[PDB]
Parts: sequence; C-alpha cells; structure tokens
Amino acid sequence: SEFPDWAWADFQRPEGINPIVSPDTTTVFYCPMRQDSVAWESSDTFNPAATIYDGKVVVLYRAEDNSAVGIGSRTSRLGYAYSDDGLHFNRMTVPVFYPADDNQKELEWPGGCEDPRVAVTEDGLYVMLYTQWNRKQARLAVATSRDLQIWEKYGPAFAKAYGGRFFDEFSKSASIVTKLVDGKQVIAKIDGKYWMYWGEKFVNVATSTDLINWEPMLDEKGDFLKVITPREGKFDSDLTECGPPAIMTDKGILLLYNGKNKSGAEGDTLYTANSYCAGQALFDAKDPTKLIDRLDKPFYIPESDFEKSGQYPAGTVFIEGLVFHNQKWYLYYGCADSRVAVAVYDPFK
Repeated sequence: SEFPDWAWADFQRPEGINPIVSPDTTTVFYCPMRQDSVAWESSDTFNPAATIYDGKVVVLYRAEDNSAVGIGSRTSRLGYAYSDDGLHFNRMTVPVFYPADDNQKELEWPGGCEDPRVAVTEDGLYVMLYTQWNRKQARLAVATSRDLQIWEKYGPAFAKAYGGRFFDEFSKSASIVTKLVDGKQVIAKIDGKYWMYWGEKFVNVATSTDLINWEPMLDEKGDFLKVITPREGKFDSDLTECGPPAIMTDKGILLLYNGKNKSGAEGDTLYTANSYCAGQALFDAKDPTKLIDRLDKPFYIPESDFEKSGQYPAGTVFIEGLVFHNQKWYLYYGCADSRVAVAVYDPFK
C-alpha cells in the first residue's frame, strides 16, 4: 500500500490517446448573444463533464473562443465529444450548451458556462452543475436533459435556500453523490435526500429533494459547514476544489478533488507552486459530512507537456469527469486549462 487501500490511486495514462480534445479553429457557431459567427472552440478546450449515454461515453468539454486576443477574457461554451470505448472520441462541430437569449442572460453573459459536472438519475435525468460567469460574479447553476443536447436551465442551485440568502454567493465546482446500481452509476438518495460536495476555497455539503434547489449545510453560527479545508504545507494548501461526482464505495463515499498548491513555505515544495494536483477524501456512507480519511499526497499530478504548461502556466490535472465503462473507471480532466485528457483505473487487476 503506497496509498490507503480505500483510495483509487492507480489511474494510468492510456498510450497514444491524450489529448482526447484539443482546440479547433475551423469550427464555427452562430452565437445568439454576439449575433455573429464565433469560432467557439478555437483557443482552449478543457475542464470536462463525463457521463454514459446510450452505450457511449459522452464528454461535455469547456471550450473558449477567440472573442479577445491573448490575455483578453473569452466566453465559455460546452462542446460534445462521444466515444464507444472511452479513449477515442468524435466531436460535434457546434456547442450544445452556451449563453443564450434566455432567463439566465444576466448571470451568463459574457463569460458563459464553465466547468460542468454531470450525473444521471435512475430514471434517466441528466443533472448538470456548472458555473455561470458574467465577469461580476460566479454562481453554481443547474441544468437538466434527457439526451444531453436539449438542456433546461433552472438558474443558481442556491437561489431559494434560506430565503435567497446565497443567490449572490460566489459558488462553483459541485460533486453530486452517486452509486453503482447493477454496474450503472446513478444519483444516490441518502436519508430521503440528494447530496453534493461543492466549493473551491473549501468544501461544503448541500442537500436537495428535487435536484434543482440545493440547500448549503450551516453550522451553529449560520456559516457554511466546512468538511474539507486547505492544509498548510500540503499539495491542497491553497484550494480544495471538488472534482467529478462523488462515488459510494464499500469503504464509504469517495470524493476525488483538485488541490491547488500555495507558493512558498505555506505549500508543499515537492509539487509545483500554484499547480493543481488531484487528491481524495473518504466520507461516512450514512453521514456524508463525516470525514474518515484523506490523502496527504496527490494521486494524480501534471506529467505530460500539455499538462504542465498551457493557458494556466503552473499546470493542472483538473479532474472533473468520472465514468464506469466496460468494467474500468475513466477519469476526464483539463490539462493546464488548454486540453482534455483521460486516465484509466482498472479495479480488477
């Protein structure tokens, strides 16, 4: 045991496969906000969602356009990539999710729709948790679909909780609790509720009865319950940002997350300053707020050239998609905010 046996540490890069998604400067989209043609995935393709749809692995990748030059801020839209094996992908030439002239225009224009996480219910409802970015405030929002093409936007996930106290709260990166039912990964119901880990600067736990309206759990003082916080001198010393949906295992609820390392003595000098390395935490299956154990070293780190340097020069392995397909686990992640890559974990040797 290099890591505790509850951890899914053995994620390996499949040979000659990565990047699975790269920018395409030739594809075009008519943007309903810009009211003009946009090369919607021409600068960077990263931070992806992943789910199983009709026997295929579907990756919904965050794509940034060339609306500005270099440093200049761009719009995020989601591309659609599909695979039969989870390694080789085909792509749609238009985005499937983007800012539009809809009920969410004040919250999504001009930054767009970022960093999605998708999970599906037992009855086939795909639930997407993403960031709304209007360059003023980041908000965690909900969208649902049955085919991953036609999406219904419901707005911020914490809009109604405690009389609308957190509607203007800076939120993002949500990991819904899922479980395997007859080899199929579905949204899990614990104590008659739905559960999620969410956060960037710390991890909070939120619950729902309808998958649309989420309620952040609060302490005695009415402040967010922090079940995971950054740790000084560790790889997750700056940020503890939730990764893909959480998965219930025989040992408890497994949460795969992204740790940002602080620059200097406040971080872990063994890992690159300001880089994102992936970690894992184990929570109690009956009480998802109860932490059992956590990795003190990352299980996944930037190793390839496209992982170590890109739009984000300190590098990332920003884990955000996780699927169980043909008896293996496929982990989809952003590479230095520029590419999409996959790692494979075979739990059966």
